[PDB]
Amino acid sequence: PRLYFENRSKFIQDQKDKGINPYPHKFERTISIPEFIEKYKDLGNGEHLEDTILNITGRIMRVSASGQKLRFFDLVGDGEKIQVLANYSFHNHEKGNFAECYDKIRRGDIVGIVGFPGKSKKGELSIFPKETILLSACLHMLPMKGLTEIRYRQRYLDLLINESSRHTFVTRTKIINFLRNFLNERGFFEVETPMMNLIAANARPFITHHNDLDLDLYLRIATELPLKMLIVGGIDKVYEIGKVFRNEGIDNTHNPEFTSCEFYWAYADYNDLIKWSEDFFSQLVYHLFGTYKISYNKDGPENQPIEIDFTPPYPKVSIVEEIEKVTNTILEQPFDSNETIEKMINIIKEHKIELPPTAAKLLDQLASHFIENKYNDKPFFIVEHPQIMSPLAKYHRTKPGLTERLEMFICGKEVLNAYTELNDPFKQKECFKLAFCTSLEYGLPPTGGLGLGIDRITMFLTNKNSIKDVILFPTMRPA
Amino acid sequence: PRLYFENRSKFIQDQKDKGINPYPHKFERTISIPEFIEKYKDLGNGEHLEDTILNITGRIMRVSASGQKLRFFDLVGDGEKIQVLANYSFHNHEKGNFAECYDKIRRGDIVGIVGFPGKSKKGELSIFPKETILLSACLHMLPMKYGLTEIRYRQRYLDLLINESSRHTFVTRTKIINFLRNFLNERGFFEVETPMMNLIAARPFITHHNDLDLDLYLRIATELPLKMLIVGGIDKVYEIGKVFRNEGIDNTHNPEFTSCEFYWAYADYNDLIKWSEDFFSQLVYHLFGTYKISYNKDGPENQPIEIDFTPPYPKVSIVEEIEKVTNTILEQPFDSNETIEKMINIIKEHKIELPNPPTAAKLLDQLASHFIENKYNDKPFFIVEHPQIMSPLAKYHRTKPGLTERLEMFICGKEVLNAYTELNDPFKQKECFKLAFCTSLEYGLPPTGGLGLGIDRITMFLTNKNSIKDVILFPTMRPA
Ligand SMILES: O=C(NCC1(O)CCCCC1)c1cc(=O)c2cc(F)ccc2o1
Ligand SMILES: O=C(NCC1(O)CCCCC1)c1cc(=O)c2cc(F)ccc2o1
Repeated sequence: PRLYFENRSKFIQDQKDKGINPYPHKFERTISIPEFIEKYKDLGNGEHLEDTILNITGRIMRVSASGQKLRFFDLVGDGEKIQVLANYSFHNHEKGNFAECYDKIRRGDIVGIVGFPGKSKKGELSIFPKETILLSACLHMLPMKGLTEIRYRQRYLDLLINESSRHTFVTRTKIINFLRNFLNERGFFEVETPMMNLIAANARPFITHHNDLDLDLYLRIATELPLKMLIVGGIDKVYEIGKVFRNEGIDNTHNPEFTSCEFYWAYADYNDLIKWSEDFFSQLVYHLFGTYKISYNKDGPENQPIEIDFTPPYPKVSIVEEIEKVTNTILEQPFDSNETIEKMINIIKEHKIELPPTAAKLLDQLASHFIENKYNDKPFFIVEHPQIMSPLAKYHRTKPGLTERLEMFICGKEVLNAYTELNDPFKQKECFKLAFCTSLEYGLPPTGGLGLGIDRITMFLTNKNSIKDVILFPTMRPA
Repeated sequence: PRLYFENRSKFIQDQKDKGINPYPHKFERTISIPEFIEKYKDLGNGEHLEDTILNITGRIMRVSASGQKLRFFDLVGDGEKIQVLANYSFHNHEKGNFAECYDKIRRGDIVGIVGFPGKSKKGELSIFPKETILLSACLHMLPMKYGLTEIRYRQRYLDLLINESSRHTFVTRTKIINFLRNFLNERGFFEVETPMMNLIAARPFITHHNDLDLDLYLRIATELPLKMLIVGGIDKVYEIGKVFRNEGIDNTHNPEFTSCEFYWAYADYNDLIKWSEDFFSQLVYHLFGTYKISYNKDGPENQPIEIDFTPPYPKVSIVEEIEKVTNTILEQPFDSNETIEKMINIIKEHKIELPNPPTAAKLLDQLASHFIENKYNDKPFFIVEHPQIMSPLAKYHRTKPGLTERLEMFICGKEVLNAYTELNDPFKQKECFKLAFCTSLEYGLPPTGGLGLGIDRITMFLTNKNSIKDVILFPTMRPA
């Protein structure tokens, strides 16, 4: 129990009193474990290269049979594993006693080995030490291959023991890399805009204060506004990948701090944004898996997974038209009038459903219950949202009251939102009773903008049900 | 003035009253201005390709005429410029009246042109419109070329449109970050993201977390969680992102700035030195094709100096050098009342500003600033082997008691890099003798070398800027 730790702390001081440095300054290694494996995987059974002296390091993860003349361990590094074969025959007795030296070693210890490569008869690829030094001791018992809420609080344990953990976060990094190259290859320019600004939200802000300036500041909820200024400033294709903050409640698809990508693209229109969306997701998926088809456990690991097919193109569903269809209602314009409002409220009551109650929020609520689960076997776009839901989007060119907006869902979760910008400042409602507006007065070209939720995307592409599973150190009740 | 705006705004209304939308939905362009230049670069003077029709867009930055049947404009896009030559005979008269189609256009307007490519007689790459259309009006008067203060930092789009060099500055910023990302990734480093806010706490920003009812601290650095990933076996790890300091603001300090930190398992002191020398020499050669650059340290109105990034760079041992040049031994512990008074005395005698509070770390740092940092402007250099009291997370020097294996790089007296072997013995961890990170070490951190870079400051030196506000797109300021 806690006795383990204390005995191990005593070991550490004992070694020091005997003149052994259990945390040495430097150990020069000549080869990594993955490099070892790639270079020596093709030796014959029992084959041996005693003339090849190597320096290797790793974490002991298994302490096997004692055996007085033959010691066996597992040694891991960079998510890969080899065996350690300590044979009294090859041991350098000048540096210490064989049994004494290998007896001190416990699971989790990081070690530095000087030896040669080979396979055991049985066929196991091994490093054969002449000499083994402790580089950093593990003072606690590591959990074995069962593990609870400790994944999140001690992510390093999760990474060490759960093989799927490293895969998840490596996939995360590959996704962000892919997106960055994808955008760069299309001529896009990456910038950084402030994390701290002077505006609240409409989604509730983190607030802080710089005391030299005596100034309250707000963490950004999005990177929208200053990216659009850069478009005005002449940077015609422009983007940013980074954290945004929404001071809201936490759940499986919501974390208050999360990673977005937003881009703006001068002279792009609706179908460009659609095509960018379909090209991005299909190629990203193929890049990672070698197919457009993936398996996802929407309803947890204990239940059957479903297949999500990312083969383009993806379905497009007009929000109003589809609400009308499934509810057998006609939602007459403007969706403002308290008739249409009344109508939407009545739909809401009849079908359970909570609804404050407003024209835009009623529409959002109706869309949640009736549309956002239309497809689970493919991604799809909900498109042509009403202007009242979409104050920043350019008007639809043929359908009265609608916009050129598109919103992509995967298993009923929004991972993307895009639209053509409303660039006429005289049609822009917030410029009626009015920094953004001043931008538009200098001339914003026709521009398409798009945002991606990086964490939700990663969830789907790594088979996770909870956003906390794709964030290395999610913020938690200290408990 | 305000009149120009009011008049330009009535103009919009007037255009609409005539069936003309001044903010049309779409214009399909077929070529960008930079693509146009690359492709038609080699035309002869006066050569036209009347049969190539193209759709092009951009922003009008110059208006002039040669009578009423010949109009001349500068069109700019993606930082590059071509001429617009509207000739009466080439106009598509069916589409509208030539004079009143071109009379309306003003400096700042974004336009869509249908036309053919060619060079003017004088040799200027030009688009010759058949048809020219407003896509978005500029209702205000743009400041003239050479006439742009502090508007630059708020309304950065004005700065980007009027001052050619500012675009170049920020392009160079991005190239710098791209080089670093590639430099690390090619060496097997793995990029991650760690929390922007933590429970533990430089002087920090504070923010209230609504859902958990906590008051949290915005990160001042990414050190701790990156090291925990080392423990977790990600043996080469890094992060490029924002950190926040609730401190001062000046030419080298902004409340949020961009750092790169990495941790490198099994790396030592001279791995980090060689890394720094490789990185800076190669980054500079990549941007300039030489290791030497010009830098206006004392402002643009004075002569610049030359900074030579040719490796290796000098290493100066801080304590030894302070002692030497002040002919005064600093007896360990540097913490003692006696050595602190000794340091305060040296500071008093030399009329050097006393730090507040006058802790041993701050005294030593001030001493380094006054007696060492200033003397190497012609080259980057390292101050090394800092006392443990200055560097509580650094590993003990193998051979010099009291010191560490730390290195910190200066360019023209300004810190841009700080690196060291990590102390990994949890029993030598001063602040683990009274113990989330302390716990981490108990699971075993391998010997490790870590390093941080100050991306903004580096950009300043490589873009010849004296202020950090000129290398951040929106540096943080009062509303005024
Ligand atoms: O990935 C998300 N959303 C898709 C998207 O709206 C992001 C912005 C660019 C467009 C796509 C997402 C993840 C969250 O953890 C979250 C937490 C909140 F408190 C509120 C909203 C949130 O949203
Ligand atoms: O670039 C800087 N420093 C180099 C470095 O210390 C960064 C951390 C990794 C090591 C290198 C730097 C830039 C700032 O704007 C700044 C603002 C503050 F209020 C306080 C300190 C600041 O520091």
